[PDB]
Parts: sequence; C-alpha cells; structure tokens
Amino acid sequence: GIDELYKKEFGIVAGVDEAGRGCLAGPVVAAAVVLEKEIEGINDSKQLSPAKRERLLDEIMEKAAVGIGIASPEEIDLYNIFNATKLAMNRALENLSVKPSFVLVDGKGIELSVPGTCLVKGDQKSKLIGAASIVAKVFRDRLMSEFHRMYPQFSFHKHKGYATKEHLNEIRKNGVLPIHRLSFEPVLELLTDDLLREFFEKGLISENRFERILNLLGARKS
DNA sequence: GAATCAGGTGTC
Ligand SMILES: [Ca+2]
Ligand SMILES: [Ca+2]
Ligand SMILES: [Ca+2]
Ligand SMILES: [Ca+2]
Ligand SMILES: [Ca+2]
Repeated sequence: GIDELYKKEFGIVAGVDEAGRGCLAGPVVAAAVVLEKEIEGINDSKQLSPAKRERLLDEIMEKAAVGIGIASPEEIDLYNIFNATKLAMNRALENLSVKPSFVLVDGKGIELSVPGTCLVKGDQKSKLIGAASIVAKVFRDRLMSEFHRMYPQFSFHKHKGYATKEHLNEIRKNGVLPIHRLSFEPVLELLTDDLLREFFEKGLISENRFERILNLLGARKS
C-alpha cells in the first residue's frame, strides 16, 4: 500500500535500490523505478531465484520507467561505499526519463537529489523498491558476466565479484586487478605498492586513486 | 524458498 499511499500525496513516486555494496570487484549499481501497472510476484530480489528475477525483469522493462546509475571501483575507493552508492542512486534518478517528485529508498541514512524517505527492508515493503532491486541486481550481474569474458581467469559470472573462496583463490593465483576495490580489506592485504605503482605507470588507475591506496597500504596495519 | 555456512562496509 506504501506506493499508492505516497502517490496520492506526492504524484510521481520512484523506488530506488542498489546492488553490489559488498563485493570486492566492479561498480555498485542502482536502479530507480516508476511503475503504474501491476506486476504480480514482485517480492524482493535477494529473496528470489535467478530464474525468477529474469522473468519479473522482462515484465518490469515492459511496464515500468527505469533509470540505471553506476559508481565505479575508483569512486568506491575515493568516496567510500556509502557515498559511492548515493552517487549511483542519484545517477539512476537522472537517467529516469520520468522525473519523480518523491522517492522511496531501500535502506537508511540516504538523502538523494529528490526528496523522499528511507525504508528499512524497503525491498519487501514496497513494490517500487522491489522492482528496483531486481533491475539493479540483474543489470549488475550482466556487467559482471561481461568481466569474466574480459578476465577469463576470474569466474566473475558466478561469484559476481563477492568474497567467495573461489574469488579469493583467483586473486592470489592471478593477481589483483584495477576493477578490484583496492580499499577493501581482503584486496588491500594482497596488494603491494609494487603492483600499485605498476597500475599507475601503465595508466590503469588515476593519480588520485594511486595516492589514496598507497596511503592505505602504508597504514596497513595497526 | 528457506536454513545456514561464508565474507565485504557504512551509519549511529
Ligand atoms: Ca539490493
Ligand atoms: Ca539497498
Ligand atoms: Ca534487504
Ligand atoms: Ca590519504
Ligand atoms: Ca564456502
């Protein structure tokens, strides 16, 4: 009832959610969704099965206005994952062709460029948020698969860059990449300033990012 | 789908 209630009062309402807070590699992805038609079975995203999420997606993209926003591994390393997530969400809102007057954002502590409110477990209280969580996850899983193709030695298509045993194995065996979040503890502990300087000289990371991670390596660790 | 192992970080 959330959505409809908020629509009476505010007009165009979008639901916003992100995917990729907790992984070790790749961008964080956010989606903003405005939806008027009914879509049955929207219940969350991490609550669903991959087969299902693909089914609801096809219907969500038929019936809903969607905006997708991304913040890169560099932005995560420089701004932290909270601020990177906020940025991806604000970018999702900009990418929505329909301009929302109010937003419902999954989680808490988040104020976007559009006035709205935060719902803990929003993904299971709101259909709009539930839809956004599906779009976010699916779209990001698509990007991650694309990386596996770019980095054949890494099973990105399976673990989606999260800290699974297999992913950690691949990092030790194959080495840290620029798409890893170099500020994240497990990646940071396998890094050397040697490889970091190599990334920089090859131009694979920015100076600002080089500088930040070099400082973190030094602080590693008391 | 739900339990229950694993393992990332931010707000307060
Ligand atoms: Ca989510
Ligand atoms: Ca969320
Ligand atoms: Ca949740
Ligand atoms: Ca610093
Ligand atoms: Ca395991």
